[PDB]
Amino acid sequence: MGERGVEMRLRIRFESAECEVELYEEWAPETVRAIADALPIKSTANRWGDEIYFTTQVAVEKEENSKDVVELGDVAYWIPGKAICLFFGKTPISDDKIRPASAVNVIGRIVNSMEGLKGVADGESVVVERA
Repeated sequence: MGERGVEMRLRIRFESAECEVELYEEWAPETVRAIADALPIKSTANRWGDEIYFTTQVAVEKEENSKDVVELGDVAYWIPGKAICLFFGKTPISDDKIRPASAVNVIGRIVNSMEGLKGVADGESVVVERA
């Protein structure tokens, strides 16, 4: 009941795909509180080149962490916009590498799943829930 820290995993299912992701305080225990606060909730998924970002109505913004580079397989939350986004390929600016944004936090990565959600259908439901 709150006797740890590096063990905060959430669930994110899709009408045509499913995947799990964990999280580490590297971003900030304070912000992590909002994500956990936004358990089972309805959200609309927006399709984008090997990228997916949906709003959950949770407005959590602060100046900290905000990274812009990451390796294939890791997951991150879009700070400027309070929107979460998966990573399994290109992004708004593929070119030679993968640029998810200019200031997004690393909310962990996809381990027990390795699903290819990136192949989601244009516009589909989304329900965020912490396990």
